[PDB]
Amino acid sequence: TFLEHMCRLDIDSPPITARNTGIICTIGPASRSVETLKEMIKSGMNVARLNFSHGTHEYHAETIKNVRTATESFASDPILYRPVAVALDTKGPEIRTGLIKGSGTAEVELKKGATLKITLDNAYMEKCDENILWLDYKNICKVVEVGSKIYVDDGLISLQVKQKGADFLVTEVENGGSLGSKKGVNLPGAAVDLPAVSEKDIQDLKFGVEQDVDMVFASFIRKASDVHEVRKVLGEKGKNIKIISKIENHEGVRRFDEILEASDGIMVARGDLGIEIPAEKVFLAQKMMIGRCNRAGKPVICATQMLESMIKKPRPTRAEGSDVANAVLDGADCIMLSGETAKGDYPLEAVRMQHLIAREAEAAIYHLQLFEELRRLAPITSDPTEATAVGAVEASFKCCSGAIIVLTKSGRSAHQVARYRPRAPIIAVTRNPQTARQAHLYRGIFPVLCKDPVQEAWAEDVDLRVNFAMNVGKARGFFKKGDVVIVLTGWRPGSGFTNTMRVVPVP
Amino acid sequence: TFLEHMCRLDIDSPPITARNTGIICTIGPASRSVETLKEMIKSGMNVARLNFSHGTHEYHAETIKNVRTATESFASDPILYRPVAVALDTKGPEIRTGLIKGSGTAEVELKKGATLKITLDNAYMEKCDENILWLDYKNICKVVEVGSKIYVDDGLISLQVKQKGADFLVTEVENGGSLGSKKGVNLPGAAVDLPAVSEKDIQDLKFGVEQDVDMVFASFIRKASDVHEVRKVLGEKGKNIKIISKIENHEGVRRFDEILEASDGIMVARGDLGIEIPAEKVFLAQKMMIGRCNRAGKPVICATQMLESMIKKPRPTRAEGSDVANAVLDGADCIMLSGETAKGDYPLEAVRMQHLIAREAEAAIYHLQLFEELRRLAPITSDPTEATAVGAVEASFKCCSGAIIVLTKSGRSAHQVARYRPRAPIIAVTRNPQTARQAHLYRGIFPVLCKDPVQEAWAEDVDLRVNFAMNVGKARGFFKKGDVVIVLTGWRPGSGFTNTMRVVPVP
Amino acid sequence: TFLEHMCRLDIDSPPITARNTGIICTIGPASRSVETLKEMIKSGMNVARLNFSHGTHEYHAETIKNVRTATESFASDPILYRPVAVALDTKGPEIRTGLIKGSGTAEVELKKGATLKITLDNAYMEKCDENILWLDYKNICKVVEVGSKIYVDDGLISLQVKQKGADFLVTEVENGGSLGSKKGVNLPGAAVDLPAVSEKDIQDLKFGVEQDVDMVFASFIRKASDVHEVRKVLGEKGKNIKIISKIENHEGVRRFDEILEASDGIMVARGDLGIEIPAEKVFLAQKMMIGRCNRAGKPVICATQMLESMIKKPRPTRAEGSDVANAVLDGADCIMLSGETAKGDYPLEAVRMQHLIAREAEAAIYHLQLFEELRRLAPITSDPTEATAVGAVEASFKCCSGAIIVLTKSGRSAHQVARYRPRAPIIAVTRNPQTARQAHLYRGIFPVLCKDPVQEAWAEDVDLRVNFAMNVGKARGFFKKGDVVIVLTGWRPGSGFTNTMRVVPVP
Amino acid sequence: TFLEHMCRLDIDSPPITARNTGIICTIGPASRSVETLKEMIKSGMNVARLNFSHGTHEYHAETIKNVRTATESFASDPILYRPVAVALDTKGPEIRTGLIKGSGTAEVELKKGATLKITLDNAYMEKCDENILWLDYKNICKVVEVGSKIYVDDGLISLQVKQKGADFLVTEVENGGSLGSKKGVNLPGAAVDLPAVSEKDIQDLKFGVEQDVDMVFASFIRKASDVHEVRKVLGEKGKNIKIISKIENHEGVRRFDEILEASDGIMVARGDLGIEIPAEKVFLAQKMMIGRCNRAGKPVICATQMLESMIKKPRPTRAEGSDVANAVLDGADCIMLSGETAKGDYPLEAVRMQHLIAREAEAAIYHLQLFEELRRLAPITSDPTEATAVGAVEASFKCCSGAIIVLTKSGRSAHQVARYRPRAPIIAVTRNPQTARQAHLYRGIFPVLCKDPVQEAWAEDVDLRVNFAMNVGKARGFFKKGDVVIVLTGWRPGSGFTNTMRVVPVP
Repeated sequence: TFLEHMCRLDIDSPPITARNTGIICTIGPASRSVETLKEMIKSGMNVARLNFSHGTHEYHAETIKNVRTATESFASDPILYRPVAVALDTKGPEIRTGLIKGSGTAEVELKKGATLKITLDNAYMEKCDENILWLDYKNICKVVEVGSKIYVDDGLISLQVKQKGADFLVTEVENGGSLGSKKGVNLPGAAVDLPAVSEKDIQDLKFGVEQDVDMVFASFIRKASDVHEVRKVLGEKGKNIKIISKIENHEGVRRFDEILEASDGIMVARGDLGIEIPAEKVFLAQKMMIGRCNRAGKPVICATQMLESMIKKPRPTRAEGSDVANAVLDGADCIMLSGETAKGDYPLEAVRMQHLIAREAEAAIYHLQLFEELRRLAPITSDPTEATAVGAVEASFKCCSGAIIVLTKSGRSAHQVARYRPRAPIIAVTRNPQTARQAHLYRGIFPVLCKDPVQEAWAEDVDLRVNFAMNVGKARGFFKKGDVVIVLTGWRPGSGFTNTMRVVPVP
Repeated sequence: TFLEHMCRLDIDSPPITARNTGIICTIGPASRSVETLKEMIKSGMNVARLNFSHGTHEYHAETIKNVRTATESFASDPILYRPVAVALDTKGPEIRTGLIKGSGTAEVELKKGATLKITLDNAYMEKCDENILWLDYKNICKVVEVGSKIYVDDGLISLQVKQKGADFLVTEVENGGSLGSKKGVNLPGAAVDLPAVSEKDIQDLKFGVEQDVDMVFASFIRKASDVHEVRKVLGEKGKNIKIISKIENHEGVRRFDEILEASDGIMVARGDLGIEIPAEKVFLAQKMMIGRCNRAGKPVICATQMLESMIKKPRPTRAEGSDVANAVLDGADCIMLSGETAKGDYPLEAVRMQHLIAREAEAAIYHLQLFEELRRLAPITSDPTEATAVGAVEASFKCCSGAIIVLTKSGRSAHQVARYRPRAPIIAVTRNPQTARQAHLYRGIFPVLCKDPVQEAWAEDVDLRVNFAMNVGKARGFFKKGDVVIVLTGWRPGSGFTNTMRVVPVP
Repeated sequence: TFLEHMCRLDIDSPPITARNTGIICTIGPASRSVETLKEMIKSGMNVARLNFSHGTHEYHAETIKNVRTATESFASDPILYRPVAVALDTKGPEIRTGLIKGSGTAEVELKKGATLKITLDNAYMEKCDENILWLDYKNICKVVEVGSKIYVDDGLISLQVKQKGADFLVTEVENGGSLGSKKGVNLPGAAVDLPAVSEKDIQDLKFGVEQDVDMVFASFIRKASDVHEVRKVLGEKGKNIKIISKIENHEGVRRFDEILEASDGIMVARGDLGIEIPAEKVFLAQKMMIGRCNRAGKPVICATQMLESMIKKPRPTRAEGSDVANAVLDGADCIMLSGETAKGDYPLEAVRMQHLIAREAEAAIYHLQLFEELRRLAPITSDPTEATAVGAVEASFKCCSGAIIVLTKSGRSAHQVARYRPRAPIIAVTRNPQTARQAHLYRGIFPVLCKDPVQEAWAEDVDLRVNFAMNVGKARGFFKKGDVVIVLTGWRPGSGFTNTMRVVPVP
Repeated sequence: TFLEHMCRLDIDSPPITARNTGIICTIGPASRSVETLKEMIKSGMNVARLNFSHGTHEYHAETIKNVRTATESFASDPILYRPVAVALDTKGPEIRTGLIKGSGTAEVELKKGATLKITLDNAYMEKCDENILWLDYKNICKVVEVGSKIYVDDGLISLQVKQKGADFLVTEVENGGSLGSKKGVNLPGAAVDLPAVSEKDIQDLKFGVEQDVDMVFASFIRKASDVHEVRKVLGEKGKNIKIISKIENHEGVRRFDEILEASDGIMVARGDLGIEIPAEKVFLAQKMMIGRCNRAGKPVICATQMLESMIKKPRPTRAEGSDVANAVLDGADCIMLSGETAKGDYPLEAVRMQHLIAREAEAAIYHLQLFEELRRLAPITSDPTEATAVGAVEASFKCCSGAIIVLTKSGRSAHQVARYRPRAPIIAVTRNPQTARQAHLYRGIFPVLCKDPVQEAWAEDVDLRVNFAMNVGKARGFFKKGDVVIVLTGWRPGSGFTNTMRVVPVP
């Protein structure tokens, strides 16, 4: 009984299992130094997120350089080295207002009920007033109708369409407040037809490919074709880069299935969604998307103001503490920190609290129960790897194994085991550096980069990689000698196929 | 399947059922006027909470007066009138520091690692320094041990016990920051032996009895005897006043069962708990207590910074939106707003968002599933009312009734039906004004105060009260003519017993 | 866990609940005397079955007379009197062979592989040989095809269609054995188009109406229209007579749903079905039909050689003991004894063993579990009686009531409660003698015929009938003073509606 | 839903899976010829049971010789050859009466209520009368008490203890009937202390060892020590012989757990149990023991008059058809035929019907559901083989494999997979002839004896045995090329350990 499960939760019983959820940290002026980055990695950071909404390429190249400098600082000890991925989060397509009467700093607020006209006439670009407002979205009138709502400046200001002019709109200020220059606009429920990527996104994406980033968090994704566009721009040289689509508006939620199908992962951007749809429905959207991603076996990331308050506070608010725990309880693969680590004054404490909350939340989940539903909703397959994966997870529960060791080149086999959410951690051993880093996208996977040189005979090379995982598992305290672990590898060498599962006692 | 349930959640499908969770609003200078109170009642406020940590009796008497003035403003229409309860939240027992070197405003912050001594020698009362700190808890040394942790000023500052002097303690400043005068102290994990109520609490409680308040939110409850003390002080004249115990520390959580047994309800004070125990474990404590209260059939309240941000913002943060939704999804009977309605600048919007989030969260709960566990965990009874209650809930699901109408004097019968969490709303018809107000403590109960005069014959009086509920249900849109509703009353008059259930079509 | 349930079964723990399954006994020369009938009633017989395949009307009228003489022998004590129904089981439509070479006693067996022709030429009526066989089914050739199978003499002999002549058929004797005169023929899988009733059935049915029988077990039912025909023949004066359709062949099973819809009940005739379809599939057909009848809430009867062996043996075989127990475990409403009570030498022991097996089997069923599925498969209703019925059953489980007392005129309300299979017995109090007798068709219903005179005021008459049930429940040991019982009656008198449930302690 | 499962059963949909339940046939004068034995093997017989209650050693040696002659008749085709086991069923310990007045044929029946004395005085051995009855159980008086019941001649006659003399007993004939000479006696509920084996059993068991039988069905087992005794007698040379304990009386059921623990398997002897305990409780005992055996993973056999009627009838009764189906539905590993194949006139038809009923019953079982309970009740293990076994079963369901191929020497690994009841058949490949034969005791195991010569390299020998199973699976129609199968073998050669599972497509 679930209710009976809740009743049995105990705060006095320390979490036993390791923290399965990945932690993604936005890097900025307050966590940019190799020094701080080293600590953040020790504190649990698995992915470094660079927010391209701001900063120059040279600025970001140096951030990435420092991240790799700090990461390789631990390579002298292969057994403890933790791969650290680099994520590029695009500024993305957006609608900005013009400049209010000359200068930008100048603000012209207006009272509710008042009238306000939205003009596409470029003549009013740098001359916006409490009576006339210029926007850079040229199809604004075609995707909106009389009665539509329009938010200005991150939803701070609200408006409602009364009459649809030709190249303009007349609206009543439902809300109010200080209106500034070049502010972001949102069209709740409207099918915005802006290109999938902006011209700035294009160059940033190209930069990402040359910087060899592991994933891209693509903004404002609202249809499959938007994902394809992002994919096309990354091109042949960026084909292995994971594309995580950020669901930020109503159309994105409505066409979520086709978007998920086309993506490698998903990110619930509660911040923008909170503007785009009724704030009271965001928790529903988040839970729906996490659930579908878990069902599909694709990574899902939760972020957008998790532990915000921790900018100048030692500990998080109660709402934030609850939010991170429930996100992981919902089934999120990774939790992301923004601002709290990019700016703030407590970047380290923020990462540590994130880690603590996650492991507590994970200890409070009924793993066997979560797995039964996954296998239940999962269909009959003819793919031997899928069958091997489910059998390994089951065998793992039966002997309460210290881990499921998975040898993988591309990471696929490890991902297949991860979708079934075993309780035991998944130690994915690979010689591919990129696979090691990208693995953090999947909950429960603990990637380890095997340094040792390949062995002539495939059989010996397999034992070498398996024993490496064994030492890692021992070192990290996942298990010890005498315990039992599950191992997934292949039957023969040059044929490729993870269809072999072995139950082996730890040396 | 739960995962399958998550996958099916839809933000485009409006919530059908009414908002079952009660809304409690802290009243202060920003929501104290009869004018604003009238609006707050229309916006969903079921309970008015007065925070006695501040304000004079005369100040509170006027607040209560205005609340009743606004509430009775709607009595001209019995069909729509909504009872509104008054809750008294005690300042409670606490540990305060002395005055730092003379004046209070004077602050003397200290760096981490630095040494700090805690003295009970009253000679240092108004002379606290970064080297000496006076506290008013005289048994401080007896309930603490070397290694213990001590928080100062709402946990902003941290310390750790090194050596236990006689009437003092030497500690290292684990944290740091500006230290002020007369600040609240917390002893995480320590069995504080302060009296159940302070001398200020005593007079406030007495005041509550003379003001005829409906419930008391008793602070710092950590054992059954503390509840009894509160009960003793309210005395004979305050015997019908509901005592809701606020769990605010580790001992409170450890002895939760005996506290729940002795209380009428429970309040999870996440704010104080966040200080008293590891912040990462608060979500666990909240979920455990809500679950046990649901199992016991006793009211459970969640509060302590729900929609805080809404002090000068139109909409809540994403973490807060998630927090309120998950609290109701956890099974909380009421959600409380503090600051957001007491101070803030958007008291009305805050109440409305609270209501919106709650009904969305309720529409997203599998009612039949929630009920099956309750009846399952519920034991075999010999009490006819309990059996009548379960049968009414079941019959309610079978015909998808528009409501379960319960005639009750003390409210008990309505509470018994509420514990089984039917989907249909419970219309509790009573002639007892206090019962009507106190009913809001229980999720799903919609109290209606019957004005009509008692009828000579009990049979006619029953039909009169049942028909009143029918008109209320129609008026509020719970159901309409031709629908079916469940009615719970008694077999005979002067014998008292709600053991009769009828399934009746709506007139 | 079901497997865990099996593991916990204990033969050393006496059955607590009463025997819910009805017992139907075929009456014949060995159980026809008022003397033996009195004992059989004391031993558990609820229904007396007269097999009209044999015997004259005068012979049956006397049997019925004796049954009523024995039944009324117990009317001097209303509290213990047990209604006893009379069932008329029709000979039904059938295909008979002619007379083999002159006389009937003459048998002409044939060896397998041998050739045999089936002729419709009446010229061979009384001249059947191992080479020519006459049958009275004139459409035999139209409903059969080359390759079809034909059984002769209760399936003892088998044949297979080779060539379809004009008014005859040539077939190979797949089996073999002694062939007699005027033997019953079966056409497995063939859509036999014989009239729904034979001319003998017609007169027998008419006789049943004038004898005021309670139910009719209609033979060879294979389509809805067959049921209607039976209904039409019983006419206006036999409209209250329950029609139980006997599923005896493949078409009957294929069109079971439409037959169930049209019938009042169902009887699985394993004997004939064993011939009509592959013997190895009969257990499947029985379980399917019992399940669908339980789902539909319609009576289902299992018979056809239950405790056969008990013709000259003190105790039943092991296969028979298993068969009766599993039939009740499957959900059968009644179990029928044929031959064992009609002929045999141990009619009394047979009835007693039947009763013993049934109560043991019932004690071994998880009642709450059986009920949950019923309510689950049961749809949302708008019928108040259905809702009242489910709520009464639920309340019954909650207080582990000694019984659910149902006041009913037609018996409908009692039937509605019976479909939900409560653990507590259902005491159906009625003043209608026929309702009392027919109630035995439903498992769990204990009918009691109230003798007392109707009371002027409806309220007093209700209490009179409820108290009668109370005394009956006490007398029969279902419960005692201080226990709790569920009572189902109506709100008002001349309006008719069992929508009122009360939980009352036993006086 | 189970009820919903019953409703969906269809007699028109042919069973897809193969017949998993083993068939055991008693061999006698009517199935003793190599000719008939060849047919019986083709018809499904997996085990030949010799009933040692009758016949000489020379007689049985010839039966066994003929069984092996018929079995080896199919060895010319390794792909289709079916191992056939030989079972020795002991006469067992029993209580016999003396000779009635001189000769044995002489019978002296007595009427009920009459008095009858039981004497241990050997002087009355060959002089038994309706007044005096001699029994060979010398401790009869010590294990019985006043009021005890005593059955004579297979329960045909009943008696009840009135006064306990010194070396005799006085009893009233509760029943009645013809009393013969040297008849079997039963003491229901009495703790009979006869030795575990009789002197005849001892020699028969010795004979079994020299005849190299595969299993022994030990009679009258009622305590663990009885099993040990049987084990001791079989000695070192008979240590691999499987001991199946026959539960035949109340003490046997009461001490079932310790008996199961000590045994290799269990046989529910409904015939004797029907005498020893109330006939109405036998179905309960059978279901309990089958359930516990399934939980323990030990073979359970059901027999004692399954298809008895088929002595001179083409098809079985309806009660018998139901009995065999329900026994398999209960979870029995094997069903046994006695008399129907030993004597009868339709030994072949009996075996075929047995096979048909079993596969129909198996097609009607929810395999996945049956497996979930087994794994649920199954505890956490540290044994890699157990974990490998569960993972193989799970992987089997995931890809709906055509079979689980298990390489085994002793058969243990195959047994471990069998306890989890996969839907796919288990092809146990072994080079040990005895293992192949004994495997039939476990439901779902299809043993195949690999003839091919061992290969130098273990890796090649494994592929050779796996490919043999593949050809067998294809030949028998379990699966075909392109399908997927699960394979269980070991990691390395001379280390022994079935901890390796592979999912492989069929060649």
